[PDB]
Amino acid sequence: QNTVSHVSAACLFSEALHGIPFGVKVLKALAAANVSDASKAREGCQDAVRRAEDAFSSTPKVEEAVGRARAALKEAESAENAAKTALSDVEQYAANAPLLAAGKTAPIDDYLKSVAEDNSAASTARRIARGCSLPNRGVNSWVLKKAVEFGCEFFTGDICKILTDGMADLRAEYDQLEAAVRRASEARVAARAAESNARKAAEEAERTAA
Repeated sequence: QNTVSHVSAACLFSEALHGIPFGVKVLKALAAANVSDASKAREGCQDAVRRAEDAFSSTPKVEEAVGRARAALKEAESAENAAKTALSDVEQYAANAPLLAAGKTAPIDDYLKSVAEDNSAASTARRIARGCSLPNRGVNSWVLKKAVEFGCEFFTGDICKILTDGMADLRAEYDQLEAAVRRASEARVAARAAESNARKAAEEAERTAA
């Protein structure tokens, strides 16, 4: 089982697994940035509430605007906390997935060396095997799915079974990681949407008081 297609499949899988440590670092940073931005949005809501309160001091006619600002702050506070909870999830899954991936590289890389060093193997098969040392920093759940799919397309069913059964945990953890990252991003968008309403309330209050 050392045709060009077998080796191509194995190489994609190896570079995917070696890429995992790099990918998780990027995701953790995305989620952390999302929290930072969510907190900044909540701070902006706090400012908007202060502004509206001050306008209200001069003008009872902006009472509703203070209310809208306060409600928006409450929403931003909830979104901020949602972002922070999502970051904590990311951190857990980002610690878990690399442990699982690192433990799957040795058998794949042994296979690749076995072709690289096999004088009975076709030229291009050996070339691909020997050059297979570039981690795929773009790895994600989609790449891991394709990796399993290619293995199953080209290797025998017994190997497909071992590959499928054996990758399920990692793929589940990486899925959880991606979902947590999405939750962090959505929370940040929600926080900023609250701040937009808060700011519009403050702006209205100030116009009315003027």
